[PDB]
Amino acid sequence: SDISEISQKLPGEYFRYKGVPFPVGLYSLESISLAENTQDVRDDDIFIITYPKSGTTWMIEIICLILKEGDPSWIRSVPIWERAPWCETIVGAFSLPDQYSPRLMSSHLPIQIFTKAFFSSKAKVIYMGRNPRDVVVSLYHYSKIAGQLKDPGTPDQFLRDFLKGEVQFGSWFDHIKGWLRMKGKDNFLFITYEELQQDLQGSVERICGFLGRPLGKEALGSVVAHSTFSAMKANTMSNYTLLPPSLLDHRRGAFLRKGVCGDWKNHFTVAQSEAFDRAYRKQMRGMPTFPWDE
Ligand SMILES: Nc1ncnc2c1ncn2[C@@H]1O[C@H](COP(=O)(O)O)[C@@H](OP(=O)(O)O)[C@H]1O
Ligand SMILES: CC(=O)[C@H]1CC[C@H]2[C@@H]3CC=C4C[C@@H](O)CC[C@]4(C)[C@H]3CC[C@]12C
Ligand code: NA
Repeated sequence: SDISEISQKLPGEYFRYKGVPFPVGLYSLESISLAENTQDVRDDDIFIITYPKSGTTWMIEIICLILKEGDPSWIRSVPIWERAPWCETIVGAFSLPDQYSPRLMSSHLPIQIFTKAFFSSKAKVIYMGRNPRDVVVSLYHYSKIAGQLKDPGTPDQFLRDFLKGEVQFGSWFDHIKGWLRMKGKDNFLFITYEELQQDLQGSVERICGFLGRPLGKEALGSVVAHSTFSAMKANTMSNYTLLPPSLLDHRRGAFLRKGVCGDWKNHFTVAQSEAFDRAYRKQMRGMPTFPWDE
């Protein structure tokens, strides 16, 4: 009833924190500032960082499974947003009592705003990226049913806003370019939605190594089985169907929409695709090659 009241008051608008757009209602100057300036970063803390709609939910479920060594009990009985709380939200992981030994947290904050005390910590970060074209599409549909987000408008107008960073959490380009500046540190891992799609078991093993949490063939296969799109779409605790209708309109759509790579080709017209490549080419001039670069 506390979250139900809040959800019904969501305006579907934005406000700015240090030049970056944040959805009104689920975030505030205070909540963001807290996550940015807190000193409570621990050596064994684990952070999942992503630009919205890059497959955060996927990574979160994978690690929740890894932590319990393949046992689905925790993901079956505890809602996902409670198993890996968000740093910047009004009710963040930093404004809640210690309820888990190794803390698992999530964030969409770009590097210049993410918890500053992190740079001198031993805490671990897994940054996940996805083809920005599929990100646009996923974000377009999600916005129509997401209470905190304003309506997208036309596919074409929404695409222009995306390219100019006129969306929640700012520019995708700046987001990923900034975070890749951590590449090289041993407490930072960069992985992509595309890699998990290509070889989920392989990706899971890499994440186990990175976290220092090896798994037997059994637990491994379990993490994989329960991390699959179909399995997660059917898990009431992970698929978001428990949220208030005003926060997420279950009646009109689902958080786990399609779960594939390439759905952008069914939404971008050729002209929009060409305009996107021009923007990408100019913004990603010196960047390394990514799986989504064809
Ligand atoms: N286990 C899984 N396998 C594949 N895609 C998954 C997934 N869990 C979530 N996703 C996809 O990740 C996107 C949500 O991203 P995020 O969690 O960062 O908000 C959605 O993309 P689509 O809208 O393309 O289906 C969703 O379906
Ligand atoms: C504070 C609170 O009640 C929690 C419970 C459900 C949580 C939401 C559940 C899922 C998401 C998706 C994520 O990409 C951004 C934040 C957001 C939108 C959470 C914000 C904080 C919420 C609203
Ligand atoms: Na909306």
